[PDB]
Amino acid sequence: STGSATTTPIDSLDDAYITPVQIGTPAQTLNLDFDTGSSDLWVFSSETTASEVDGQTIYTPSKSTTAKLLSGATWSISYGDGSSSSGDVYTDTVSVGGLTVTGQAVESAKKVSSSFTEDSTIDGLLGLAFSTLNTVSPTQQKTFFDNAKASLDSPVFTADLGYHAPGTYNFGFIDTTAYTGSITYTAVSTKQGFWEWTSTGYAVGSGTFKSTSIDGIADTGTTLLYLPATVVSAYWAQVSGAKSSSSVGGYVFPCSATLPSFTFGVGSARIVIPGDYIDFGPISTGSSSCFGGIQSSAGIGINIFGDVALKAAFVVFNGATTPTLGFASK
Repeated sequence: STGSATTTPIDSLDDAYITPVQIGTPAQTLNLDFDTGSSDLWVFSSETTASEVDGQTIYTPSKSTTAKLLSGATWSISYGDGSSSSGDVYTDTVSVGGLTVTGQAVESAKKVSSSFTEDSTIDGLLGLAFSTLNTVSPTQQKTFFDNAKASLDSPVFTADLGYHAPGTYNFGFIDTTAYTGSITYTAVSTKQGFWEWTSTGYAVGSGTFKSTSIDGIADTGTTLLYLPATVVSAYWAQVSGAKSSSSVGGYVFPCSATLPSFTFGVGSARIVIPGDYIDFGPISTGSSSCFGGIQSSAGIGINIFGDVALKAAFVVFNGATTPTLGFASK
């Protein structure tokens, strides 16, 4: 089997991407944030504290003839950005782009933090990291991909995120029309539960490539590119007037600037992030200070190849017995 679904930016800055997901019988379609940095499929629901729901579409398990309470199971998750959610668990039928999993754990939120409430466009998350990170207790549950894997034509999914435009998540096949040149595959460590890999270096604009190992994670659920302070300083030094602002929370730059590109290495291959992808617009409405899309990972504890990086590539998440990651230009 295969599946193919369009993923759409939630706003004009590509702050996140949403993908429609069918849950239950008859189908209830919710727009979920596909997150290769976590491993829970959770949704706003009829059980979510009413004051914490503001415009989201909810899953109502009592209206699904295939929903079953997973007795005694609870979940609770906290994300890198400080947001969180928790609740109980149902199993139900879940379909993405024509690919159907029966008995998928659907984690129903009883509580969500303010950032989730305040984002009316995201109805929940669909985790695509390794199932070892799943938070369901006392019986850990499998991701949608893990459940689908054996049925797929090939044990892979691909992320093809757009810049200020829709893109695609495919399951079970590689669309050879969706990228240019070849896909370069690179080793993955699953030791931390992530799609963790090692970039071979970087360049800023038209500058020379610096060969240096950068361990980090391919994370579709993180907006920005978080890299070591040395790398980030080298990038922003090429933008007149750019500075790190403790008050704002990262590097900012004059909105009048033209940003240089940023290249990262994948083995001997190179992925080029155009300068415009690194512009996250005014820090507040009407400001001429703009927020940067490349930020320091110092004190995160891990480097994160988030959407800024991934949307410059066609990315293969290869879930073979020994997983790997593939990157192509597009």
